[PDB]
Amino acid sequence: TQSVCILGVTGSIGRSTLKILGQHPDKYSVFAVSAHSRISELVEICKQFRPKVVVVPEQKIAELKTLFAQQNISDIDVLAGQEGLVDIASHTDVDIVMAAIVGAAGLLPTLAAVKAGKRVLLANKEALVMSGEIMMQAARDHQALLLPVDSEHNAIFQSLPHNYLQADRTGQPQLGVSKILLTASGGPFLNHSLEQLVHVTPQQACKHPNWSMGQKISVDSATLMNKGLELIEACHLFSISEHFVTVVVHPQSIIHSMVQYVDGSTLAQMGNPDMCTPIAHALAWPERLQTNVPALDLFEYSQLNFQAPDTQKFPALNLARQAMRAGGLAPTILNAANEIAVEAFLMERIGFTSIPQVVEHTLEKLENAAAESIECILDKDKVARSVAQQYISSIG
Amino acid sequence: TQSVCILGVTGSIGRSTLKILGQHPDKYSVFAVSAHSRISELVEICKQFRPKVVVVPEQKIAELKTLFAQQNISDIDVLAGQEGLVDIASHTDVDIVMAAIVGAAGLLPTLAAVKAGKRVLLANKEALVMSGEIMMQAARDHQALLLPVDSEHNAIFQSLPHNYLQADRTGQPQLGVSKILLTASGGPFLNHSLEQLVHVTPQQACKHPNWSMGQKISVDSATLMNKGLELIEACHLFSISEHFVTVVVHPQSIIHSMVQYVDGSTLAQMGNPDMCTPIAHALAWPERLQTNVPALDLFEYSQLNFQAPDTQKFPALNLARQAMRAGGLAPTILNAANEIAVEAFLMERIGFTSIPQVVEHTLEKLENAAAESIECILDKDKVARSVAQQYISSIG
Ligand SMILES: NC(=O)C1=CN([C@@H]2O[C@H](COP(=O)(O)OP(=O)(O)OC[C@H]3O[C@@H](n4cnc5c(N)ncnc54)[C@H](OP(=O)(O)O)[C@@H]3O)[C@@H](O)[C@H]2O)C=CC1
Ligand SMILES: NC(=O)C1=CN([C@@H]2O[C@H](COP(=O)(O)OP(=O)(O)OC[C@H]3O[C@@H](n4cnc5c(N)ncnc54)[C@H](OP(=O)(O)O)[C@@H]3O)[C@@H](O)[C@H]2O)C=CC1
Ligand SMILES: CC(=O)N(O)CCCP(=O)(O)O
Ligand SMILES: CC(=O)N(O)CCCP(=O)(O)O
Ligand SMILES: [Mg+2]
Ligand SMILES: [Mg+2]
Repeated sequence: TQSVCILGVTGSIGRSTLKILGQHPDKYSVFAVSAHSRISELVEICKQFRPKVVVVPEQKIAELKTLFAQQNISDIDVLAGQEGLVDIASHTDVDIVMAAIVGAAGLLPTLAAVKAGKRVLLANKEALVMSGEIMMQAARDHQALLLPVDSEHNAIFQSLPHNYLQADRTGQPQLGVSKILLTASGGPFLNHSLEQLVHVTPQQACKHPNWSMGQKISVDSATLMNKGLELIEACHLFSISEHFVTVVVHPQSIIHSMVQYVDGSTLAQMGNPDMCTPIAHALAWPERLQTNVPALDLFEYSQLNFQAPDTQKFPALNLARQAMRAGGLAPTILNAANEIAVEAFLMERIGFTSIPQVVEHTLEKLENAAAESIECILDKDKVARSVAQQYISSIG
Repeated sequence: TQSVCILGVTGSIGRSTLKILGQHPDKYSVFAVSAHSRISELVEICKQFRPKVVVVPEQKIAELKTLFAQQNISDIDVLAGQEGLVDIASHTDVDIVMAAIVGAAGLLPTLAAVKAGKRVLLANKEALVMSGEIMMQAARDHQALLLPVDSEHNAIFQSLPHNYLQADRTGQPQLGVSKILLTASGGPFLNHSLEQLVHVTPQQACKHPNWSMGQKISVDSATLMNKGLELIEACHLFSISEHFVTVVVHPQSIIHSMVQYVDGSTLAQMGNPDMCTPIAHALAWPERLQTNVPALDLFEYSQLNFQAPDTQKFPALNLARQAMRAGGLAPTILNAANEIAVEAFLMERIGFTSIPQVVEHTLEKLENAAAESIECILDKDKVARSVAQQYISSIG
């Protein structure tokens, strides 16, 4: 029986993780948990799973303790902030860490888990997009089991030769691999015209037709910046250069991604769209874990389609590939700019079409440099956020 | 550099094997080869690949030597019959045996290769359908590397957990597997009406829309007895009971077959329809072998469809499942009946619709018994051939 620390338990990924862990209390206990604003959901979670430690930002500690007071919930240690996130992500008594915080805020805890040699289920893709080879080299230097939860990357992991982890990291495919096809749903506005793209509303962006998710990844999916981020993520996780990864639009989102081989083989992972599958896989790897996700029924889902992405209508993809080829702090700049642009759009301060625009501007305005350390990364991230906020405010 | 004995080199599989081996003369040399009627094609093959030994039936030896005389081809040992087939399939100097003979005639050589502990590339599916657990137990008892060449079974092999070979053979899936989906093109007459089914001609049966193959497997594909045989084959190769294998019609024949997992995962192998891919895989496993098969392009092959087989319109499928559940000598009876029924149809002695009919009759007429030995199997095969020939002759 292994202990789990869930970072961002109240979110979409956190809740799918809770489902799986609740089906297997004999294999997994919950030791630590973190939330950022959904405090009463967190209290109910605490009742059901009785963690030893919980974390919230400082400006919520009070509101949480008062709640714990009502339910007469005692015995739960309460820590605050990024510092509590790191402490629980690298805790002596934790065995597995689900990194399900959203965006850059998850970088320090996640990396911490990596440096403590935990089994790290990487859902927070932004952390890897920011830290790249630092996080990967740290996983290797501390024997951290860094397993992908992002559905495409889990699909690729499952479609690679089984010991691909221990292969020569050279940027070049290995062991017969020749290409990776990174599937994409194309977002809810795949077939929208530029006219309606210009006037998309937040509610529309957030309603994904296949996956029920948080707002940030919903928008990124509508915008195809999610797929840009996932291209960067795949390049780091599997240590491959970007021009070996090909994006494929697949509206049904039943095939999750593909690996192609030098003998003409293409291996795939597919299934009903339910993050519980890849969560269970990463959690139990190398063992398979029973879940309640129904078996894929191809008589009901009897058609699958594919097509090339429209990188003129969704320029975020070429921006991400850009950052990747540039390397260094380019993915960090991109990620920070996109974070505050998505934020500004969700707050109806900017139009949908403007989201990539601010990203591009930031990337053209702020200059790149080597990703030498986490300090440098956080620094460049702050500066990119500033540049992007300024550009925004100058367009209304 | 390893030596290869190709059984049935002149056929479709034999020629794809020749393509691959010709691209890699530094890794593979051809030591032995066999043909049954295409003698001058065989002589040209001998020129190009210079085997040490060739085999043909006795009633062709003369015709071959005369040919060798013309070209002044010497140094090639000539053996005759099933006995020469066994001798070359188990030869001290052979390392790999491609079992690409068609039908029951390939049983003794193939099994021989298995008993000599060679790496056996199993294309001749009839041999396994006949001999089942005898052949599998012999592969295990002699450490024969028995690798599937049949495209669906190669796809499944690639989609299983990687050490599935060493798992507990119990008829029950293992290591998280929950189902196998055995894809089927549905044949050229998938959407034909019973009226036109009744008057299908041999030329029509033989023209497969995806794969260029021999006549027997072409007919079996039109008839869906190929898929019956492949259900039996899968059950033996992966040691699973039949009710875990689900047939899926997939007209584009781009997905080759699938394995489903208890976490909701489905793993797949897909690619352009070219037997060179699975041949190369089985030949080089566990290493990947470069081939000239073009990479699968999902922008060109941009649609995939699936549907349930019509086992009322193609009753050969339920007949095969029948034989499998019955066990013992039931697959042998089925296979022999189908062999001479397909033969009679190709010789315009019977109508297409009659093919399964004779099979069924034979299975109802001849009684089952345990598959105790190869002797018993050959015996029951002869008796089934006799029963089927009699039934045929009694319908014109
Ligand atoms: N949801 C999905 O299906 C998929 C998501 N992912 C990745 O998983 C990560 C989270 O996904 P998702 O569940 O959709 O997002 P959510 O918004 O639903 O959840 C985010 C979680 O992080 C916490 N959080 C939010 N902001 C902060 C902050 N400054 N500091 C600390 N914690 C914070 C939230 O707490 P609270 O709820 O209390 O505000 C919440 O627990 C993301 O990186 C996403 O890209 C990957 C592929 C699939
Ligand atoms: N072709 C394909 O794409 C696929 C075929 N397979 C399997 O591979 C096997 C052969 O396939 P295929 O190439 O299509 O069939 P073919 O008819 O094209 O070739 C059969 C081979 O076996 C030889 N042969 C035929 N009859 C006899 C006999 N009594 N005794 C000894 N040898 C004989 C042929 O010699 P000759 O040419 O001189 O007459 C020929 O070399 C079959 O079991 C088939 O089911 C599996 C899946 C794909
Ligand atoms: C399930 C998953 O892994 N996602 O990243 C959700 C978005 C899928 P897409 O970006 O719309 O293809
Ligand atoms: C390529 C292969 O493995 N075959 O058995 C050919 C027939 C394919 P189907 O039986 O028509 O699906
Ligand atoms: Mg994803
Ligand atoms: Mg086949």
